[PDB]
Amino acid sequence: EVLEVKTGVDSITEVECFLTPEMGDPDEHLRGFSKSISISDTFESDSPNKDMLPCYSVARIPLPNLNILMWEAVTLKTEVIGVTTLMNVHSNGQATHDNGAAKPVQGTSFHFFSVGGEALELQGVVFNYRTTYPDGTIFPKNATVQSQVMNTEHKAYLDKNKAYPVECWVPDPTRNENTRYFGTLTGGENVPPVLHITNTATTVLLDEFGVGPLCKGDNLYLSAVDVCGMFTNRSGSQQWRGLSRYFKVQLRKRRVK
Amino acid sequence: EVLEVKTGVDSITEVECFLTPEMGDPDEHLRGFSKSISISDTFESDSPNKDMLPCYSVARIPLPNLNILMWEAVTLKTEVIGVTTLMNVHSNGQATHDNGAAKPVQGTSFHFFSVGGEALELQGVVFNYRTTYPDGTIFPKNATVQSQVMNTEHKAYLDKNKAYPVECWVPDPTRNENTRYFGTLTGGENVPPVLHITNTATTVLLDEFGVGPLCKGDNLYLSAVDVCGMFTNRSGSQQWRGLSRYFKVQLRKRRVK
Amino acid sequence: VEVLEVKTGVDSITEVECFLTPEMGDPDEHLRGFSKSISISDTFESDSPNKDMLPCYSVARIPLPNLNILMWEAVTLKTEVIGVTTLMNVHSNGQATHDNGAAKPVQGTSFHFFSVGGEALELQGVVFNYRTTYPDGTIFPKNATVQSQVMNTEHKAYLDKNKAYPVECWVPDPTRNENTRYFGTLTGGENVPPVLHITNTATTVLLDEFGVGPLCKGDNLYLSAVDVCGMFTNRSGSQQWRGLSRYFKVQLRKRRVK
Amino acid sequence: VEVLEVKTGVDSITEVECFLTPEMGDPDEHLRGFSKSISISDTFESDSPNKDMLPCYSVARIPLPNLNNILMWEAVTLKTEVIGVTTLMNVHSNGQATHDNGAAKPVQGTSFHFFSVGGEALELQGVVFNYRTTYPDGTIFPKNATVQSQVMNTEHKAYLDKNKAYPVECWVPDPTRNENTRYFGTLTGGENVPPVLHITNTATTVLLDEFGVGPLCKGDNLYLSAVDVCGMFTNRSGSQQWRGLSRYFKVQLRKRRVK
Amino acid sequence: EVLEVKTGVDSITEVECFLTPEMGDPDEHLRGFSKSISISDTFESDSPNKDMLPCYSVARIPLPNLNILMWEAVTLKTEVIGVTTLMNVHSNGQATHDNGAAKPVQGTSFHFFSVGGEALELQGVVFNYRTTYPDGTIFPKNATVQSQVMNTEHKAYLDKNKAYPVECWVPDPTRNENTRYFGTLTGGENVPPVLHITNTATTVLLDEFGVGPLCKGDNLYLSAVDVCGMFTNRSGSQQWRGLSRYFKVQLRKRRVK
Ligand SMILES: [K+]
Ligand SMILES: [K+]
Ligand SMILES: [K+]
Ligand SMILES: [K+]
Ligand SMILES: [K+]
Repeated sequence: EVLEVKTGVDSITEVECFLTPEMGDPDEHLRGFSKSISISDTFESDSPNKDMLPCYSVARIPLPNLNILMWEAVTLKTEVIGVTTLMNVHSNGQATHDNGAAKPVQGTSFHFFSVGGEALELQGVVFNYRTTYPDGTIFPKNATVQSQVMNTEHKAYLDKNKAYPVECWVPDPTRNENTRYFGTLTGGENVPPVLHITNTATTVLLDEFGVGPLCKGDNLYLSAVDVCGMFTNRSGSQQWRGLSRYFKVQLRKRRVK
Repeated sequence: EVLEVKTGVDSITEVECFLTPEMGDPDEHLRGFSKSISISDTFESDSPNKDMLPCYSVARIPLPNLNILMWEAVTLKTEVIGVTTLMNVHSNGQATHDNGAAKPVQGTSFHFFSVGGEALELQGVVFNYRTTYPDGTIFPKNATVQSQVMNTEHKAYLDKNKAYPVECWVPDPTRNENTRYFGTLTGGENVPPVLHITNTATTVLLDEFGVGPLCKGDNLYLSAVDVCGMFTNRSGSQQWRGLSRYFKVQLRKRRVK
Repeated sequence: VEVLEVKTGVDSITEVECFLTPEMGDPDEHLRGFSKSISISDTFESDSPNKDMLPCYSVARIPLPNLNILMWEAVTLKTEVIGVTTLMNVHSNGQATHDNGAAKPVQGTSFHFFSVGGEALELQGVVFNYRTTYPDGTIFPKNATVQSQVMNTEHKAYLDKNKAYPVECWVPDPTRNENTRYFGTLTGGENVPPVLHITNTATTVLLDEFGVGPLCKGDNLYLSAVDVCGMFTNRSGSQQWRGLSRYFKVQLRKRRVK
Repeated sequence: VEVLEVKTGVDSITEVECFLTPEMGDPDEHLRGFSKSISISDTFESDSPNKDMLPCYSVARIPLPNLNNILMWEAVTLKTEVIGVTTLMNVHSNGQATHDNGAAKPVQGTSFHFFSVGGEALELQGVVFNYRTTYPDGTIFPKNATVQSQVMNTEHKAYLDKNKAYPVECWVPDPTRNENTRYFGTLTGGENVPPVLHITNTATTVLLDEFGVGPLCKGDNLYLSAVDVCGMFTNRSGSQQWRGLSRYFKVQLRKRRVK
Repeated sequence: EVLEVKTGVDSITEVECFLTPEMGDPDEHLRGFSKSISISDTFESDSPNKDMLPCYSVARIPLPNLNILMWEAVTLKTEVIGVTTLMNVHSNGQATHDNGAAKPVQGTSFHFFSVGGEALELQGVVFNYRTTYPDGTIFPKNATVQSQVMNTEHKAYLDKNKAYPVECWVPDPTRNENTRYFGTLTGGENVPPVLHITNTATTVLLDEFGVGPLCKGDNLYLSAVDVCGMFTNRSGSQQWRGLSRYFKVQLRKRRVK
């Protein structure tokens, strides 16, 4: 039972932070990148290296202690940080043609963010059920061929940063009543990134009943993926490249029964 | 004669489910994929195997037993499940260029969904009237050259899963008064998938008179196609890849005369 | 004519539902919905396309319930391209995209066009190349000059015959068509992907800025269409236009006029 | 100019309907609507395009019913359309096959679709890709160009006051002027970009500013301007020519009293 | 405390100007272009010359002295100047194919503008932390591998024209309360420019409380980047090409406490 919003100067708070991308970080110089992408010969032999696998980002943000009142998330401003880095087409890249600049970051992207009053709820789905996910990651267990389309056994919480690979988990549309999530997968090997920035855009997080995510235990959960595409090295080897995401959330106190 | 909506706590219900894709499933490891695509050498000799043909998906969901009242479908939330699986560019694929990642799923897609109070009504249309559709599928019978543009003999109901090939049937626009349907064919051999996910988007199913689909015999019909594109293996052979679709439908009791 | 009040009551509304088949050229008994393979002339001077290679506009004249002054006024339209999923047949006599791949799908230049009017669609002729010889059996801009490549006001016609007016040399005349509503999109490029949407939830309102729809002269409704979806490439590389049928549902009401 | 009330009554409205032909260069007696085939200089300093290779702005000055209280015709709405979009379906004439046995490559690549309605000539600012480009006799071009002309040289001010004379590539609408004109344009670059051309008789553009006032026609003349470079046509040899189309305009005007 | 707006003839003013692009200007004939782009052999050896690096544009515009009253920026009209120069495909470019016209300007673009009552606040982010930025530029200092995703040390003000390289700075979303900024990075090596011009479009600069940027010390700050793409010359070498941006801003006097 959601009751009235509290008013007064004391009745609002805001959270501001950024989430770093978790692309794999294959050495001490390659934060924000994955390891070079290799191709297994068969579905059966697919055994991706941990450093080759982008993972979901998550932060649990403690809010001011309330107690029954709960913090309600009302608005979000969000932004991908560092979009102009993609203008570095002069570093270790592959010339597009003789004497040309380096091919820029392009290809498959996944841009995703969520705000909730509890951990994002995940459903596991795998491209290839015979993929062996590596030690150090949290992945769909006991996968069967049905896991390639929908296996309801694969339920998890996004409760650990740099652990849940992007490719084998999505938000669970059968749950997540207390989260708002948004994402876009743009495929193709050459697809161009299109990255917009502005400080004038706000997303309202209220549902159809005028209620936003309610923060259980006075914690706010923010999640993100910003795989921007792949960087191609001079040899032609490709690595995922990601960027950080800014969040600013405005919250208000709501009485509940 | 549609009369008033019933109110009270007892007067609403919801259906939540998913429909798996039916892409052909050529072996025990390839759920969600078709058989590799082969090309006939003439129009006359076109004779696709069943496991090479994506089919429409359908589920008929029983609703709480009534009785006249009928359940009226009012809103829909829907989502393609497992969009991030398309980031697996590391297995059984063909490098985009020397030393690159595997070419991702791309090319022709068809994303389609419908919600109705009875089976989706279909009209048959064929690319090539001399195509021999295989045993175990339901296809336009007695096809003539006119069937390549419009032959009104080809009427059917989507009343069996894993049976009506996508390529030879479409929703019948002369019927379907009691269904709401939505589809997009995106062609081209290289077209990139663009897949959005969110739990914040609702489609209203009411017609211009404020009336949604009315569920005959207390059954709700959900139909879907989500052919995402084709997967290319190292040799260049291509197979369709599909994903499951989530549905959540809100219904209310309506009195009719 | 002064437009006066709309008539009401059960008897005052009617609806037309039909489909228009595409007229792509139909080069043999097996190839309804396709054109003949496209050949390229050596020079502008020698351009002489065969009739079976030229998509034409589709038109249907639909008789309405007899009136009488009352006229039927067309108010709304639902329309849809029929058979969009046929483009998923990439296993039939096509050219593989690469070694061992599926066939190249239908793609490239498309023209999707529809109109609803109370009289024939009015056409203006414009030619890519004024030296093109349009074939016997078509209706085309006559006495074409070099100015016909940009605008020659002599080239006026009515879309009054099916499978006769080639798409490439006629467009709706923007100086006329007061009693028609028309809509079209040319999407060019040899590789451009079709994007075809279907739904039974979309309605176009046909009323002008004064609240008046097309008024059906002689109790006839005119429907016109083109749905050239792109080109099909066969094994040899030869290309043919492929078209699809278009569904129309029009709601009409009786309107009194002076 | 104080803008006062609109006149009403049957006498107080008029309309202009016309078309503007494209001015692509017209290199011979058979090639109206096309430019000469494009050739490329070997250095910036030797860029010297021939007039027939250069698309120019189109303009028409349309006399209105004579009015002279001071009354002026006020342009209120516009309907506009590119004429002949389906000509781009001729892929069977003197073209270059896309692949063995294929149809001809259609018109594609860089396009500029532009139109304006004003109560006086469109005001232009000159900007050049390369300041050492020598524009040819019979065109009007930025004079005394310097290297700063490649980004902004305020000396280069002109009026679009002559048809088939102002090359498209070295002039744009001057955003520091044009108070009495409404203009709209889109440059879509790339050598392979597909034309996307929409036609309909159901679309109207309102020409009123934020104060409810449309272009006011000085001396009872209405100025219409356009460019509709649709892309390039590729001949069998590979040589490329710009192809343009005409533009239809219908403008509704009303009488407005001014002080 | 923002109080009432002043009214009357004297209470408004406007700024109209243009900002030239700062692409590098490698010689006396190449204003608006960068130096040809060269590619470093390794990430470690990336050492771009200043004339190869586009920089942010900025103008500080003095307003009529007020003193408490401040000028408040309310509306913006803006336009890229010279869009039709991209139609010069006859000036030492590289033919698209034998006998063809020159390839036009295409590939990565960044179009950005801002209006504020103080300098644009910047956050440094680098593609490659081992890039050595050149003398004469202002760049992220003490860069570490963390600078590739987010290093909060890299804070700056856009306070000097032709000095802050585009590729290593973005607007800081954690600041800029008194600025409105808007930008789009469109990547890919072949992406077509799409440039719209009109004198009929206005952007409102008021925030959700009805308050525009407030001009501290009676100065208005305008900033821009309009990298349109790369020009490829006959040799295959590629250079950035930029264009100027027009600004017209309307301001009103606002009382504050
Ligand atoms: K494995
Ligand atoms: K057969
Ligand atoms: K001829
Ligand atoms: K010169
Ligand atoms: K270095």
